[PDB]
Amino acid sequence: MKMKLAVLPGDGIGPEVMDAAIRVLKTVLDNDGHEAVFENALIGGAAIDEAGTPLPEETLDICRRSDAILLGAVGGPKWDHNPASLRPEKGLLGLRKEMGLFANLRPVKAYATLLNASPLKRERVENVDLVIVRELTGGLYFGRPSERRGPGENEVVDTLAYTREEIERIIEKAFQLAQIRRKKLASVDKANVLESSRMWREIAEETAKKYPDVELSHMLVDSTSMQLIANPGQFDVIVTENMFGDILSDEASVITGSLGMLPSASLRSDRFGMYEPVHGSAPDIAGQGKANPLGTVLSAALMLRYSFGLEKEAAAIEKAVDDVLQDGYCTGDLQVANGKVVSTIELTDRLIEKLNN
Amino acid sequence: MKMKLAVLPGDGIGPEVMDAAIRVLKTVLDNDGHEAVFENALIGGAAIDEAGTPLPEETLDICRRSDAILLGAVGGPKWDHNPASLRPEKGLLGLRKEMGLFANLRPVKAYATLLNASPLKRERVENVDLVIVRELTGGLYFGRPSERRGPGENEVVDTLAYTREEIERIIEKAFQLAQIRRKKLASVDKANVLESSRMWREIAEETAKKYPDVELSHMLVDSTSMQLIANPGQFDVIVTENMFGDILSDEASVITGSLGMLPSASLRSDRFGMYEPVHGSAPDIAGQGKANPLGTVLSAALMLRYSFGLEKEAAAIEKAVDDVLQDGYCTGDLQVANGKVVSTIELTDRLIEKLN
Repeated sequence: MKMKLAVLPGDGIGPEVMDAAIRVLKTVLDNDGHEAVFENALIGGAAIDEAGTPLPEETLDICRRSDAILLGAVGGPKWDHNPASLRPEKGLLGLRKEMGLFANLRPVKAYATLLNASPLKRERVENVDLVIVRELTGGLYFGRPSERRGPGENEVVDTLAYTREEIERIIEKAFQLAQIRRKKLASVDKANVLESSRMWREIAEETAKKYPDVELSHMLVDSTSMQLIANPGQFDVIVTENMFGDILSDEASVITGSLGMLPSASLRSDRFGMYEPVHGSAPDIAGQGKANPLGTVLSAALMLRYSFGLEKEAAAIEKAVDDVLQDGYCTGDLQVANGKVVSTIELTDRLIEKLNN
Repeated sequence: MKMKLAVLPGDGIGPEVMDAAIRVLKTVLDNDGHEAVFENALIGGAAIDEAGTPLPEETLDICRRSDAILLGAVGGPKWDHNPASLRPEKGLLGLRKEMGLFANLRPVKAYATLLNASPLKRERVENVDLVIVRELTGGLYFGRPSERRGPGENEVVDTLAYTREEIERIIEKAFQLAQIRRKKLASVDKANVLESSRMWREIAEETAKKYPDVELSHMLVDSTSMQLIANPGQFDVIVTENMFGDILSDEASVITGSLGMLPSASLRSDRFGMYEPVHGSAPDIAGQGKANPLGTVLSAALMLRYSFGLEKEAAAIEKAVDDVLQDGYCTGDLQVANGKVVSTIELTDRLIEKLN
């Protein structure tokens, strides 16, 4: 019913696409009597310019108080001469850690008027409607030791380190997700070699008993690789570790041709999450009105669903987006069927129109 | 010239496909006085029966005295239910370990007749012609600690370990291969996070100096992932560590729609090498004259190219293969343009028939 959304526009096209999203968001909620509050906070270069830090204290306070957090994008050449800790990106990663977000969702859906842009033949990419869940916290990435020895640096090592809990929490959220979707989950691992994988597969099996309605299937990372190309239509929800997830996520991006309008979510154990578009800030297109708001809008859609259970409301936005693209409208970047180019503002106005239909 | 070759047909359709390779090989070699000395041996399940072990010491001696080793495939229902030590696969692993083969070279190229079947839109997959060189010896696959640490074993770890030499050799090999190809090497890693990758790139950069005529590029595994889909034609020779190469290899397998006629090869620091088709044993198919010999036949050509340097000879084989596929011929597994299914012996006959 009531919801306090933390809004963090950011840099570049960030604000543009955010306004577009908020508009769509507002209408949808209005149509069902929902009351929402939007507190705007700074992050990235903006925050740096106004508070010296890419992630000011006020912003954290707002986020902690909020039911969820909507983000645009951060980045720009103005801050590229600063040390890593004093750059846009840092504020983003910081915010993610402070909120304790471990799950990262990267949905990938096939849009009919976009199949011509798909690197694959229509027959395959057609029907693709999956979501990849990635472990953000642990993995081969943060695992120590990572060093050289020898002497003379003759030997080097990296460590894949996971705690039973880190694996439990993610596989749990994965199940809960597949449960509100087509109830099909694919635990991808390398259980044939990695011990961490063996632990993962065990826990997958265990958690399964708790969600008997969800079909658990086990796949080895390398097979999934081929399958994302020759049969991505089979996947509903895919759960996987950090390193493997990173890879698969990127692979799945290109398959539909919808890259550029891809949303994402970084969830945790409860109904809180940070939703933002995959695309960057693209400071070059700043102000010119070519900023593509579709990604951010679809993000707001994910928010409503995953953080508020507002399915009906979420589907509205998803349909609008689909229909408008079905009509051939885009801001210029997407290669929609029969090119009908409009501006950031218009494409938005269109989405709203379709909503009050 | 003369060339002693170990022939390990293996089991299943192994001996069927291995035949074709031998026939074709002879047809080609007898073009300019080439003494092809073949010496058959046992391995995998076959060996298990007539020797008790998946890898008979006799086979090793055979191998150790051969210029290169051709192989069919190993595996079967019969031996799959016995202990791990008496499983046919270990014979292969062992032999590879005994010969010290570290680099796994697995080529992927487009074949016009199969273009309709590719998962990628014609324009993308067309013209593809790359080779992925994967490191086999080290990495996260062979590295301890790899256990569940307490309390209550509620912690687990795996180790990615590499030695300066394991890396140096794989990269030098890669460079050398690029030099005989289009002179373009793509070193793939995760050098922004993995210290092993950081070291890998360093070494890759240093080796580049010794091969100034080869264009080196560094790509992150993940980018390389989407590139194999979006623009696979940009690659020539890709090189990377175990884990990464295992994945990428599999990814690139389907892109051209030729998985089933794809050959592989395991090499080491010298001209010696082991060549085998990527396909399994396929027991249920055994004897029915429907096994695809192309995969093994291509492996034979790779052998002539990488072990003996007989480029013109390898070229002829690959041409012959294309032409047969050009005429819409296969055994049923492939989906050629105007498809015509014939038997294994038949295709082979055509291959030879085209081979002259």
